[PDB]
Amino acid sequence: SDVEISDSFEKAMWNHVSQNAARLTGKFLMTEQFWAELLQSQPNIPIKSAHIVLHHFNEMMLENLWKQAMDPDAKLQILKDLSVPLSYHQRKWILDNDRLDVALSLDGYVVSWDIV
Amino acid sequence: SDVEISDSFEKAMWNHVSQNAARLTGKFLMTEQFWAELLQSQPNIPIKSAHIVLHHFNEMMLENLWKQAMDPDAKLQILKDLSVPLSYHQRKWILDNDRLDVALSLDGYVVSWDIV
Ligand SMILES: [Co+2]
Ligand SMILES: [Co+2]
Repeated sequence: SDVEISDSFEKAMWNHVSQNAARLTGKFLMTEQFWAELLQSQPNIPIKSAHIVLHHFNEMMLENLWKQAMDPDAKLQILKDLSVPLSYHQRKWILDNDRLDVALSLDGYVVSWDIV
Repeated sequence: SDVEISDSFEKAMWNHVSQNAARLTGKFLMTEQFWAELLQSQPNIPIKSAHIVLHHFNEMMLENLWKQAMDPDAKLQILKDLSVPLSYHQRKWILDNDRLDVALSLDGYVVSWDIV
């Protein structure tokens, strides 16, 4: 997989996730069409492939979902749906920043969360 | 593929083929390295995939190689190496513009060419 995504396009992808946090389930976030919506948004892009953008998100950006400045309820619900584990460091980061105590399963999967 | 190549990038791909015609065999044109060399030339491209570019050239641009403003010898040598058949119309176009009479086999494959 020889794919090179620019940092500006990564930022655009994170903004595309954040603005649609209210309507993003886990399954929809991983569909090519959700990213094709981002590709359709900006013309003057020489190469547009929703398949490639989705692969880049799944391979290089999903791990960084916790650190993202978006709605914390939507973020954690996505982390639960896709079964993305939170480490101790990421869990305490979420507590100290998004002000949420996350109840995790044994494997580290997001099970629930409480406020402050 | 869900790939959308801008017309400017297609023109850039043809220019990349034409200006490298002196170093273009049949195999090298169909290598991901050649299109990766194209992609490395222009930064500020948000999405770079040599695999995607090679697929697009092979599926949407190799059919139109005959009419390209390109070195005639290298053009015909590529058409021969890749066993790309020439129709009668394209044959006469090559005759009338590149001034080359092309000897083709029964299947339409380029066998040789001579001056007019
Ligand atoms: Co794939
Ligand atoms: Co392939």
